[PDB]
Amino acid sequence: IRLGCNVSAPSGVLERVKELMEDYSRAPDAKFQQQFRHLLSVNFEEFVAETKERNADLDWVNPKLDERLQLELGQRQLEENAKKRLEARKKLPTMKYADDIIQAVRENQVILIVGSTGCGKTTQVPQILLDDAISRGCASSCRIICTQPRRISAIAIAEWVSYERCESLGNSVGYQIRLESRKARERASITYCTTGVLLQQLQSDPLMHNLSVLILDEIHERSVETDLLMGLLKVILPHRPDLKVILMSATVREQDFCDYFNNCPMFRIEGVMFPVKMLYLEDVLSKTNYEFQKRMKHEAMIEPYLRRIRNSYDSRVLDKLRLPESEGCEDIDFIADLVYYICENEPEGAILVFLPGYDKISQLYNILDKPKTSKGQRWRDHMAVFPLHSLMQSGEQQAVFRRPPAGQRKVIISTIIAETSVTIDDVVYVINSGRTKATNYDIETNIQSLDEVWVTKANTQQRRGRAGRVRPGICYNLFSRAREDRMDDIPTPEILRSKLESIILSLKLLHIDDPYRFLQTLINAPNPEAIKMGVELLKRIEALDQTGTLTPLGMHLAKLPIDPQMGKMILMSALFCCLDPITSAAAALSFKSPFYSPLGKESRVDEIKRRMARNMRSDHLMVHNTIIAYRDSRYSHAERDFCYKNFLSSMTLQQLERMKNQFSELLYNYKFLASSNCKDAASNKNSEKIPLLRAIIGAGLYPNMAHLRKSRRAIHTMATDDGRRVNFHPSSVNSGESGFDSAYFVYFQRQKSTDLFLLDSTMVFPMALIIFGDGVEAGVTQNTPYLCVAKTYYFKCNRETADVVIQLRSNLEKLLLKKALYPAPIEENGYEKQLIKAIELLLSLDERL
DNA sequence: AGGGTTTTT
Ligand SMILES: [Mg+2]
Repeated sequence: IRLGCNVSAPSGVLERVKELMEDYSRAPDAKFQQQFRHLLSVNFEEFVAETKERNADLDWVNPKLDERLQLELGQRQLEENAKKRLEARKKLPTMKYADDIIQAVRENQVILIVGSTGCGKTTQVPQILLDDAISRGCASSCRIICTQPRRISAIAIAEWVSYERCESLGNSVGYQIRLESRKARERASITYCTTGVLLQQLQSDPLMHNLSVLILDEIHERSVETDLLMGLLKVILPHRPDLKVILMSATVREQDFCDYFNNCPMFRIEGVMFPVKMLYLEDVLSKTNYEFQKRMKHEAMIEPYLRRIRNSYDSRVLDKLRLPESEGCEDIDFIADLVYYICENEPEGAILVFLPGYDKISQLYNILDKPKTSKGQRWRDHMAVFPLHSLMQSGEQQAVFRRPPAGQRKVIISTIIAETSVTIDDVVYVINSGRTKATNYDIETNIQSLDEVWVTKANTQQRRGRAGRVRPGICYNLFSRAREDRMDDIPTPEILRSKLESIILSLKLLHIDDPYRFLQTLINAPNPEAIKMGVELLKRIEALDQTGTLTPLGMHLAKLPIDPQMGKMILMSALFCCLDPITSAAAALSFKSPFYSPLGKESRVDEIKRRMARNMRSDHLMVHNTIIAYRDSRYSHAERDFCYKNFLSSMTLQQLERMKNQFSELLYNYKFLASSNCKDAASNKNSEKIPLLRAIIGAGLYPNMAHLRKSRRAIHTMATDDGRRVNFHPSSVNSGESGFDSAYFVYFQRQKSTDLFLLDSTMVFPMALIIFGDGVEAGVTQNTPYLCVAKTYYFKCNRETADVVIQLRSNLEKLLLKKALYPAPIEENGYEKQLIKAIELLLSLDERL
């Protein structure tokens, strides 16, 4: 055992804390307390009974609305804005199956519609069922909900379906995504929403009584949400016989889903795309004649293959296949040469180049823009080159989607972002490197890594479709068909890679109290050891007790649309009057950073974040000052100038703001704040006290701690609480910085790519960890009295201070339990506030002189 | 000294 710095407090401070705690300790309507006890006392069958009675709206029908919409449909099918658009609808394949689909839905609770891009299932199926219900005189009974994995898709589909019915958004078709909705009319309607929206609505309507038809789309993507939803349908459907479910899938392991709901009927609907030619690396080198130079297990792979193709290819091209750099994207000039090849032959169209990540996108961009070969210099000013990356601004401009200047060919250098997330319509040629990046969590080492991996056959096939949009295209896969036969079918289902605390918590409100048994019923069951690891995190933050049952605090956390650790932080910031900065850190960790990382500008982006951090040594506070500065740029009509100069996405900033107001309104509605405004003065009287904000941040990210021991840019000898050597990620504001006031940091995410990095960190002080953490004891080890936290970091601390901080933790634990059970804003001149001031007092001792 | 991608009444 080593011993850290001294955290004993001056006697004058200790005795005012003693007086304050003693005033807290002379203290003597709860709707929330009844709801919480009611949830624990019900078994599942009485839970099912009660939800049925509380959600009964669709038990009511309006016959004059039934008959009036029945009439209006019949007449506007004689009209001529329809009767054009219905004969374009019937050119889509799905419409040929309308009647068989209507009948299969009537006879079966669950059906499955399998179709490729262009089949029209997503636009046409909901209309087929709705129009059928209106025609039969049943309009008011029908409420269709159709999920999508992505936000942009939900809106765009909804706007298109509304165009196909000659309606502005919001009468028969609507959408609903997080914090944005053009809601459809109540009945005889179709709504598109992100899968997560409907998961959040389950809390209020856990057996889906408020919809007559549920359609799940793109389930083949094996999103966490759709894998979760299908688990819950096996729980829900046996108590909802009148509910219809229509699963929808691409032709990607379609049979897994039909197997899963036990053999239910399955339609396969033809696609409409242009044919796209697949060439593998055999064919590319046979056509480009490129020449290379500047384990294996490659040749066990490549040589059996090279000889069932003896007579189909030249000798010299197959000698290139034996070089391990031939495949993938190890040689970027090879990729640059094939861009140059397509530019000369192979008539007009855009080139879409898939590379794994930021690093190789930068290389090929520099090669295409600062070419060193004569072939490239000819081509430099006849290409329009766009990098495409979630951290880059190109996606949020209109240029990459439009058609290039005359005489120039557009070339897009992109990550997997362009497979489904982003769609560009004039692409004719796909260069598929076959490599992307993926995050892999090892449960043994508790190390998450970001590694370069091969794509799956499902990826490769999606990328080939990206060329068949406007006209016949070509896909060049820079790997052999020997490499493809060693690719997996699909990527690892997202649920087996996910942290589970937040799912386990959400389930408790659906009265699914055993997560080991329930999660085992999913199409791919997560490892039970990951469930244990999720449950124990939840017991550590006291959302569950040691028998594993939900606690009043845990029920609050489960209703907040955010992972439970950062929920706890948001609630603490309500009780400790620092709401605005902490909701900002919370939103940024839940969603994204607002900073772009544009090519070539990495050194200038580093300086912008050091400037925005205001030397406060925290990536989290750094985000909040970004929001503060953003607000002032709108108050001054300098918004885009501000965003241009500092490489900020206004779109990410405005969303982060709507998340902060959504946390504020929720906390207000749960009776933890007096005002729903996250800028309210009463809610923010401590928002300028920096040592107090690092305490709240640590309360949320605990127990992810690290300790620094080195100097010199500077090099850092730092290790996390488990002993493993770490550094700050170079994107972090603490990367390379020297002269820290404290050697301790908390972090949200640790990750291995070249080294073991902390992606984000805030410098914390020992006394704040001790107050809000756990694993706290007082003792003596050498002849010195100590006070520890996590029984990992031990600090010199005299006994008079130790006895008070331990006493102070005890009262803070009793305060938190009661605020969770009997939520009320903490009154500004009451008993509870005296305890808060005691903690403020202790924490202020670490302020900068 | 480095950043695959979604998403939450
Ligand atoms: Mg519902």
